[PDB]
Amino acid sequence: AIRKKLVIVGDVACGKTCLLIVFSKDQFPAVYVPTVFENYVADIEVDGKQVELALWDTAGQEDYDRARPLSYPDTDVILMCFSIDSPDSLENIPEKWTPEVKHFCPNVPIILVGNKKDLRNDEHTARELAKMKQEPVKPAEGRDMANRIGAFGYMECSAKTKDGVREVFEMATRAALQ
Ligand SMILES: Nc1nc2c(ncn2[C@@H]2O[C@H](COP(=O)(O)OP(=O)(O)O)[C@@H](O)[C@H]2O)c(=O)[nH]1
Repeated sequence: AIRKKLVIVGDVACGKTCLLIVFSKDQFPAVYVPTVFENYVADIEVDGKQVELALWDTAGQEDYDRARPLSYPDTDVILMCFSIDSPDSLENIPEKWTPEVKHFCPNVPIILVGNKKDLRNDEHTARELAKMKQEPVKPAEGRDMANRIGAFGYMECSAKTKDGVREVFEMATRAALQ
């Protein structure tokens, strides 16, 4: 049995938990999905191989700088997230999450994930961000940040529409494998 530890990080409310929830619910046979993910085993199949993905969610620990890192030992792949409706969450990628992850998880592959891609085209999130003189993150910006931080790859998804969720985990699994 091949088991890979996956830790997901990113700012508060950037969609980390909902991303795990949508993925866990896509499993078959259908299982009951809890609200917390700490060493939560998800069985996935990518390229014909059965893989056990142990999920670790740092949601609720974004401000526990000394406690949060205890979850990093022996991580096989990192899902570093930001929200497309929040350029502030993207700016924290190089300023907070990358230095931390690279320190505690050296040479561990990182998948830069842009959550809430369904909000990019939302008129309400466009107005709220305009008040702060901001606008949704463009695909190009995400791809550039991925290159800058040396991520294995960049993926966009939406936990709400489920678009791109499957692909995020397939890429994370391949990275953990290779
Ligand atoms: N529109 C939209 N809202 C989302 C999406 N994913 C999460 N959210 C919402 O964002 C809020 C916080 O994200 P959540 O995943 O619950 O927690 P986090 O662990 O702090 O990222 C909640 O109100 C969610 O319903 C998404 O793909 N699209």
